[PDB]
Amino acid sequence: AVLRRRVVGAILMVLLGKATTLALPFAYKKAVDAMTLGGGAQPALTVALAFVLAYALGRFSGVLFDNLRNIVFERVGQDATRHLAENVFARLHKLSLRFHLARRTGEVTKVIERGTKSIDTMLYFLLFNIAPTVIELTAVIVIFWLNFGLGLVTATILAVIAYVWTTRTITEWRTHLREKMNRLDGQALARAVDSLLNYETVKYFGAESREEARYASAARAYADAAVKSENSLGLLNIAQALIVNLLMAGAMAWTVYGWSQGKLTVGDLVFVNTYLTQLFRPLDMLGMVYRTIRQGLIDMAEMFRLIDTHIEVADVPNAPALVVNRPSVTFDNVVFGYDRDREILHGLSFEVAAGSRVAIVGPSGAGKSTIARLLFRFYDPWEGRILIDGQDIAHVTQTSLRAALGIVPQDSVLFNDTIGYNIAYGRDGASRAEVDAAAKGAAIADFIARLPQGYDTEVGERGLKLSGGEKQRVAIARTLVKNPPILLFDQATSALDTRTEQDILSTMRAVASHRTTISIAHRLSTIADSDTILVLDQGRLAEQGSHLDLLRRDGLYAEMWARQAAE
Amino acid sequence: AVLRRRVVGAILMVLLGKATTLALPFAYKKAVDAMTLGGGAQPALTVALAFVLAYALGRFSGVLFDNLRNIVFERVGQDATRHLAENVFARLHKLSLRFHLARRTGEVTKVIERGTKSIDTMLYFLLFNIAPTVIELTAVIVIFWLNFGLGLVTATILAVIAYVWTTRTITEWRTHLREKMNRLDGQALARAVDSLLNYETVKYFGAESREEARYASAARAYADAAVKSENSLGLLNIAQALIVNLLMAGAMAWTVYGWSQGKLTVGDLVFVNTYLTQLFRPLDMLGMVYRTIRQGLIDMAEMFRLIDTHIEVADVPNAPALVVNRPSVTFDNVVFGYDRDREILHGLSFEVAAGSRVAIVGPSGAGKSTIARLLFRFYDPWEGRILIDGQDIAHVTQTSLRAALGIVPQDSVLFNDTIGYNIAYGRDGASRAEVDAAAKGAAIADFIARLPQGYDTEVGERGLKLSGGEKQRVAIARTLVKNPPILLFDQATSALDTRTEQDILSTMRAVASHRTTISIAHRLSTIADSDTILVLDQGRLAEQGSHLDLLRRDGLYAEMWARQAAE
Ligand SMILES: Nc1ncnc2c1ncn2[C@@H]1O[C@H](COP(=O)(O)OP(=O)(O)OP(=O)(O)O)[C@@H](O)[C@H]1O
Ligand SMILES: Nc1ncnc2c1ncn2[C@@H]1O[C@H](COP(=O)(O)OP(=O)(O)OP(=O)(O)O)[C@@H](O)[C@H]1O
Repeated sequence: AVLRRRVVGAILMVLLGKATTLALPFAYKKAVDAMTLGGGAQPALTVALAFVLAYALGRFSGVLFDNLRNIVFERVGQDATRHLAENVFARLHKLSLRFHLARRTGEVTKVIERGTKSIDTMLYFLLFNIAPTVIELTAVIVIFWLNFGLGLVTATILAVIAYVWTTRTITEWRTHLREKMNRLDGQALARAVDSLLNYETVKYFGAESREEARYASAARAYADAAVKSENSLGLLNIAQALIVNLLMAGAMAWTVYGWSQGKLTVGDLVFVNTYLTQLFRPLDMLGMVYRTIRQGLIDMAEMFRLIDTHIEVADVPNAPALVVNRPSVTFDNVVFGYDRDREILHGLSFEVAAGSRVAIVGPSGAGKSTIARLLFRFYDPWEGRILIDGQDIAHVTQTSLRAALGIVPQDSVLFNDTIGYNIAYGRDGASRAEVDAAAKGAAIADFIARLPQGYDTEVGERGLKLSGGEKQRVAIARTLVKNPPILLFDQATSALDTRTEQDILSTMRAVASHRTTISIAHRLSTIADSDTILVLDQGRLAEQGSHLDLLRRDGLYAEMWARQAAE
Repeated sequence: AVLRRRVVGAILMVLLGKATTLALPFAYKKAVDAMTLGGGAQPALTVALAFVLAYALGRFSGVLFDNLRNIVFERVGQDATRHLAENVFARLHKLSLRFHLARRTGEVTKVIERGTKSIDTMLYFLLFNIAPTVIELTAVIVIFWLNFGLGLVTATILAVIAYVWTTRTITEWRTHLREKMNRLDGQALARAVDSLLNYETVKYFGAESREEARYASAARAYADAAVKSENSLGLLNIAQALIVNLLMAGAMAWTVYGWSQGKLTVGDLVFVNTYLTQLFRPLDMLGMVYRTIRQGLIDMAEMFRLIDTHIEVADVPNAPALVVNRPSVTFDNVVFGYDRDREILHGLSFEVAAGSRVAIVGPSGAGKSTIARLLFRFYDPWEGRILIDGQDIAHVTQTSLRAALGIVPQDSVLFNDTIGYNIAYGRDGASRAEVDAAAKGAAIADFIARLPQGYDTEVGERGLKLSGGEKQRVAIARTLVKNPPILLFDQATSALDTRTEQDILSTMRAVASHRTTISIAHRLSTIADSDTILVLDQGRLAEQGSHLDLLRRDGLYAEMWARQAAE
C-alpha cells in the first residue's frame, strides 16, 4: 500500500531531476542575452547572478534530489531483497534430498548471493535508469525537433541504432567469457569450502599444501577468465566512446554550416554542447545498465534454474492427511534405486506389526538406511509402495507423514546452538518439563546437570563440541521430545558404551508399550529381545523371525550372531 | 615480476589522461581570439574547426587512455586479488581446531567476501584516484597561484578543510551503523547456513516454518540496519555536494566580480570553469575514494585481526623433527580441559609400549577422543606432557608429528569427490596399486568393483552418498594408504556389521605387527585380544592390564564386559 506511494515519490524525484535537465538548457537564455544587448548596459551583470542561482542551486538541486530518491526508495528495495531472500530460503528448504547430498556449498552459495545481489541492483536500475533515460531522450528529440529541425535528429537516431547494434553484438560475443568466469569462480569457492569442511581431514594426512595448490589452480584459472571478461568490457567501452565522440563531432560541426553566426549567434552552440554532455551520461548509463540487467536476468535464470528444477517428491493433488490408528508399516513389493544405473531394493515386502518392536539387521551396504529414507519419503520407489496403517505414503501429505515418524539417524547433525535448543527442537515450543524428561530418559541428564552452563552449553557446528555418545543421546532426546507414533533408530546405540547402551535399551523398551519401534542395528545383542528380526542382504529379505528362530535356522543371522560369539 | 612494467604503463596512461586534462582548457585559448582580432576572414574559420577537432579528439583520447589503463592494470589487479585470496586460505587452514569447531560459516564467509571485495576496488582507487588527483592538484595550485591572489586559494583550501571536517564527523557517526549492519548480515547468513547444514534435521522434526521465520526475523533486522546505513550515506553525499557546489559558486562569483568581460586576464572565466569541471569530475570521485579506502582498510583490519588472533598450537623456535625409532607413547601427568570452566583430564599418565597393540575403553564422556586430539596436538595440555619415543610433542614441529600418526576418526568426513580420490588422499602421490591394496584391506574392493563407475562413483558432500560402513571402510583405506608408524582407530568399526568388522580386524592385525595400534572402542569384544587395555573413567586411568587380568580384578572393565552378557 505504501510502497506504491514510495515509488510514486521516486518517479516524482525523477521528474525533479528532469526539471534540472530543463534548467541546463535554461542557460541558453543567458546566452541569448549576451550578444544582442551585452556590454555597456545592465544585463552585463545579469549574466553573473542569474548564472549562480541557476548553476549553484541547480547542480545542488540535482544530486540532492537523487540522494533523496535513494532515501525514499531504500525501504522498498531492501524489502524486495528480503522478500526474495526469504522466498529463496523458503524454496531452499523445499529441495530434494538428492540435491542437498550432491550439492557443493561453495558454488551454490555463490549462485544464491549473486542472484540476490543481481535482483537488488536490477530493480534499482529498472526503476531509476530506464524510465528517466527514456524521458530525457524523448525531451531531447522533441526539443531538437522544435528548435533545430528534422535532419539532425534522424542522423542521431541512426547513430544510436548503430551504437545499440554494436553493443548487442559485443555482448553476445562476451557472454561466453562471462559464463566461463562465473563457472570458474563457483568451482574455486566450492573447492575452498569443501576443503574447509574437511579441515580435520587435511590435518590428519598432512595435506595442507596439497589443498593450497589445488585452490591456487582454480584461483589463477578464474583470474585469467576475469582478465578476459574485463578486457572485453574495456573494448565495449572504447567502441561506445568512439561512437559518442564521433556523434559529438558531427553535432558540433553541422551547426556552423549555415553561417558563422547562425540563427542565434550565442546560445545555439552552448545548447548543443550542454546537450552533448548530458547525452554522454545516458549512453554511459544505458549501455552499462542494459548489460547489467542482461547479466542480472542471466544470474536470476541460473539461480532459479538451481532452485526450481528440483521437484522430486511432491504431494498428490488434494492429498488427505495420515490417520495413524494403528502404527503398522507395510513395504509392498518395494523396488528402488538412488540412481537408475544401480538398483538397490529388489521387490522388498515386509509387514511391521502395529505396536511391535521390529529390528532390521544385515551386512554393511545391504540397504537399511535406504529403508529408513524411503519410509520418510525422501525418495519415491520405482515399483511397489509403502503403507502406514493401510494408507499409501505416496498418496498422503509429506507433513502429516513425517509428523507421524521420529528418527534417530545414522549420521546426526545438531544446530550450532546450546544443548537445550537441540533437545527441545523435537516439538515446536517444548516446555522445560518435556526437555528434562527426554534428557532423563536418554541417560544424558546427569551429564547436563554436571555441566557448568547446563542446557546452555555450546555444541558448536554440527554438534561436534560434544562427544559421540553425548551427541547420540542428544538425538535420542530430540526424538523423545517429538514423541511420534512410529520411532526409528538407525544405528542409534553405536557411539555408546555397553552401560549407557543398556540404559537406552531399557528406555526404548519402556516407551514401546503401544507404539511401533524399528531398530536398525549391527550390534545384534541389543536387538535380541525384539519381536521380529528382518535380515537384509543386497536389497532382499534373506531371513525373518525371532532371535531364537533365526539362531536355530543357522543362516545369515546366526552366523553374524555367532560372529559376535567368536570374541 | 613483470607487473611493475604494467603499472608503469598504467601511470603513463594516467599522464596521457592528464594530457587530455591540459587539452580542454588549451583549446579555449584559440576561441578567445575571435572577439577582437582575426578579421582577415580566414582565421575565423580556422579557430572553430580547430576547436571542434581538439574537443572531439580530447574526449575520445581521454576515454581511450582510461580504458587502456584499465586493460593494462587488470592483470596486476587480478594477480593481487589472487595472492590475497591464497594467503587468506593458507592462514585459514592454519587456525586451531577450536576456531573451526566454534566457527559460524555464514558470518566468516561474509567477512571473507567483504575483505576480498574491499581490496579489489581499494587497490584500483588507491592507484588511479589518489595519485592522479594529487598530481592534478599540485599542478593546478602551482600554476594558479601565480595568476590568482590569496583570497580565492585560501578560501578554497579552507573550504576543503571544512569538507574534511564534515566528512570525518559524518563518517564517525556512520561507523556504528555500518558495523551493526555488517554484524546483522553476518548473523543472518550464519543462521541460514546452519539451518541448511541441518536440512535432514529440519526435515526430521517438521520444522521448516520455524527456520523460515527465524531467518525472516534476521533478514528484516538486517533490512532495517541497511536502510539506516544507506540513509546515512545519502546524507553524507548531500553534505559533500552542498560543500562542493557552494565552493563552485564562490569561485564563479569572486572571479566575475572585477569586470563584465574579465577580472585579471582575457580568458579568466572560461579557463576557471573548465578547470573547475575537470576538477569536479575527479573530486566527485574523491569524496567516495576516502571512505572506500578507509572502510576497506578497516575491514581488512577486521579480517586479518580475526585471522591473526593468536593461534593455539604453534611450533617452538627452531623446532626439530620427530624421529620415530621406537613408537612408544607416554602421557606423563596430562591435565587438560577444552574450556577453563570444565577440566576433562586429571593427571592422566600411561605408557603405550613400542610396537604393542593397546586398547582404550571406558564409558561415554570419559575423554578418549581427547587423548587422540591431544596426541595429535590439536590442543596443548594444561599440565604434563606427551612423548613419542621419549620426544616431547610440544617441542617438535606439528608436521613431523602428524606425519608419524594416522587416524581413523570417530566422525569421518570425505571430500565431495570420487571414492578413489579419498582413498588416495592418504599418501602424497599414491599409486593405483597401493590404492587397490588399501581397498582390498578395507573390505571395499568387491563393493567398488561392483560399482558401475567403480573408483569414480560420487560420494557427495561429507561422503553422505555412501553408507556409514562404506565411509568407515573408506577412511580405513585412507589411513592404510598413508601407512604411518603409529595407527589410531577411534571407534573405527562402529558402522560395520560383525562380519565386515572381523574382516577389518584381520586387516588391522595383518598390519602393525611391529607397529603401535591404539584402538578406542566401545565394542569390547573387538579389543579383547589386545596387549593392554586402558580403562578411562571421568578423565582418569581407572585400571590397566590384560583382558583376563582386568576381568579377574572385577572392576570397571569387567562390569562393562558383563553388561554385554545381560539377556
Ligand atoms: N546418494 C546416493 N547415490 C547413490 N546410491 C546411494 C546414495 N545413498 C545411498 N545409496 C545406496 O544405498 C546403499 C548404501 O546405503 P544403505 O542404505 O545400504 O545404508 P546402510 O546399509 O544402512 O549402511 P551401513 O549398514 O553401511 O551402516 C548402497 O546400495 C548405495 O548405492
Ligand atoms: N571445544 C570444546 N569445548 C568444550 N568442550 C569440549 C570441546 N571439545 C570436546 N569437549 C568435551 O569433551 C567431551 C568429549 O570428549 P571425548 O569425545 O573424548 O569423550 P569420549 O568418552 O571419548 O566419547 P565416547 O566414549 O562417547 O565416544 C565432551 O564432554 C565435550 O563437551
